[PDB]
Amino acid sequence: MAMAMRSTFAARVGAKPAVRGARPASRMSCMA
Repeated sequence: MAMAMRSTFAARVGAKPAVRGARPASRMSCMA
């Protein structure tokens, strides 16, 4: 659902979330 895009965006503001946050599984769910 749109939550996937919300989350991808809310990561890509910083990028970090999706590389450093999602180092191991320490994120949530997302489009990417």
